[PDB]
Amino acid sequence: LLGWGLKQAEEANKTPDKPDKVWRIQAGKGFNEFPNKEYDLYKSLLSSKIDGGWDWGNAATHYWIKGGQWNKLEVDMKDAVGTYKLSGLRNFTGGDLDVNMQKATLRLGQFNGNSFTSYKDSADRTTRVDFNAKNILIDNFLEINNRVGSGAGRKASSTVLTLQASEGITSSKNAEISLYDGATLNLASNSVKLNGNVWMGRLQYVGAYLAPSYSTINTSKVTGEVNFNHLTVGDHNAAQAGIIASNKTHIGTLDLWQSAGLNIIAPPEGGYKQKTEVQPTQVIDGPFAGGKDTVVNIDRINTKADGTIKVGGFKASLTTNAAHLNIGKGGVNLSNQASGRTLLVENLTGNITVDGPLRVNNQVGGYALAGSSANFEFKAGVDTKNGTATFNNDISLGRFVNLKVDAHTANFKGIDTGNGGFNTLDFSGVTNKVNINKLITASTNVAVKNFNINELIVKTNGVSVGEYTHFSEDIGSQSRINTVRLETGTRSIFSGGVKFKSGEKLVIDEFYYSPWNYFDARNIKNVEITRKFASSTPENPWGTSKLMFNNLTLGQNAVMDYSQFSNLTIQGDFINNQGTINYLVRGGKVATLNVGNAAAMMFNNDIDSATGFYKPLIKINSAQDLIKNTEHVLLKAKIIGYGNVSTGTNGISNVNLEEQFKERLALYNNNNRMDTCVVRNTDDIKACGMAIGNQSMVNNPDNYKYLIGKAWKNIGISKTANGSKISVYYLGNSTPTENGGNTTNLPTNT
Repeated sequence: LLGWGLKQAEEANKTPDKPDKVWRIQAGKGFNEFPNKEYDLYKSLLSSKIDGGWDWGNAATHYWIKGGQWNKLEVDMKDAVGTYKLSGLRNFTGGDLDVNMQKATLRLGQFNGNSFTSYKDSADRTTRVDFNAKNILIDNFLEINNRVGSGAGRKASSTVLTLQASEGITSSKNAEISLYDGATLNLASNSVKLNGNVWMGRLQYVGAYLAPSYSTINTSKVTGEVNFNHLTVGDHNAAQAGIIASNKTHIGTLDLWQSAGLNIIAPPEGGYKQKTEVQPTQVIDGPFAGGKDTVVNIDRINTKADGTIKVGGFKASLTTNAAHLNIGKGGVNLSNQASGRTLLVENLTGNITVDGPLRVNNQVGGYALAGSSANFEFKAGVDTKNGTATFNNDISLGRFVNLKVDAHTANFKGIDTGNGGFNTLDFSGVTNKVNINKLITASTNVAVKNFNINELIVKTNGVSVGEYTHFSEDIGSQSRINTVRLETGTRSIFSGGVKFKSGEKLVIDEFYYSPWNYFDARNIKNVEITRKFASSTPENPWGTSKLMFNNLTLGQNAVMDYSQFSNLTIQGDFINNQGTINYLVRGGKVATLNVGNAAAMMFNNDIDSATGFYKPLIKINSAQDLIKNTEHVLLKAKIIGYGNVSTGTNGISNVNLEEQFKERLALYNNNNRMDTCVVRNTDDIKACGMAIGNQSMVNNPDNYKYLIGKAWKNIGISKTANGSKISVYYLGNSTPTENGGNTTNLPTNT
């Protein structure tokens, strides 16, 4: 119940023991003159002062030093040369070796393993087994603080094993190091490279599923290259392992258990370092911050998961204070039983950089059942609050999976929740930015306070109801979406859709319509559109599209393609800047634009080189089937406040603003304008006569000289520009007179 940080800081600063009968052995002649001999260390040297035996009560074998388990043994070689091996010292209870072997290769396994254990006396002693070899070469299994026989008899207290090579501590492929509830392991070589299954935390007794089971591997002294290969924490219990690393730790596959933790600790910035009886000072450390150049390179994180069904999950977790935490191309697996398993890749004072696909039950899609909420969870820079959580690989989420990221800046490359649904894609802990690249949703519960998702596909979700993309908190004022693209829904019913809850502005740049999917824009008051705004099928749409807004404001050059197939509902002040709304008829009818409150429209002298005239402010294409002598409602309004960037038009003047509004509108037919016809040469007279349907100018283009440097309105088309209505009165496609009227000049603002 203490947790690992208390237990390690309590086991770190201890006096070794008080041993009586400190035996001493010095290797004399014979050893220091054969550099290749391949000795044996127990039988030729150590067996003088270590006796075997049997423990009455659960034995296989038994070992101690001499006269009980409270007797220190030194071995002082310091010049012996060869290769030594232990090869079978099993269930050593003993206490306080230190085999001192400079220039002597060791080998802790040959055809048989080793073990180093203590016994729970009334003194609760450790064993402090040390080695000081040149190479070590584990080469078969070694278990630290094991069970001696089977359960009964005397119990096992903590222990410490120290390995202190000066050239490397390697391991064979089948050499399973496995250290248990009290066990630690100090390494002090350079270039530790354990190629075998290191196993921190393991069932010490056969049924004790509720043991605490701490463990520690302290590779702090390693001046070289720490390199594990297959770390495996926890076995059917809630183990809390820990590694005190040395600011570069490449490990291979990591296999957490359901409820097993891990505390990889980087070094600090500058590196490490009757009668009243006063105990010595117990220095104890809280969670500090690693140095600048601390890296922890895990390359795969699996999770082994079977067993019970608890009221929650079990929350596998790992915790790091390094300045970086890279996760390699293997990605993240998560095995999921009936309840919802949970992973916490937490980083206290650093970053997180995942470079692999998030799997669950070892595939990329990875469905789950209803209660089984497979919950990924990432924490980048909790205690310094300036840590990014970059995902450089395209993640994909299936069904009942819930990513959440609580970082400073959560970059992404693409999130695809469109397959499964029911995804609580939380980001509420993110301080400012969430830079998603491409989001695909079906029924999601996105919670972002500030983002720029610069591409957004919104899928539908079949035929079910009550499921929709749902932004569940305040969008704020700095948000942005550079592309929304809805896709076509299902037949005759709104299954999918998007709705918001709060926020005030959302600078959308591009959009597409879709039949039977709704972009509900609840409670946001400045839904901005900056460029092109059309349908996903721009040639021939169909169906219904509830674009249930509450306000919008449209900037420069943003073409709209308003149709009868998208009831674009506005409850606020539709503010139109220099943006050309286009129309289409679909049977001669004109869909009105229902402004709720006010339609302020502000423009300028948008003179171009394409025409020489003002840019076409409102376009109505294909008005051939437009019903003549009939009011066509173009937009319902309440306040039309027109203006320019100055008081008067064409520079500065005192011209009223409502009359030139009929000049900039357009009625587009025969790939030309039936409203007016601004002419600068003789060739456009052909297309102009084809637009007005008159051959009287076609065969004789230069016969008419009222149109060079001039313009003319076709009379018989009337447009209202009063304070509350803009309408269409198509009543005549008249032939323009020569010198009678209905003619204007060029704008000429160049």
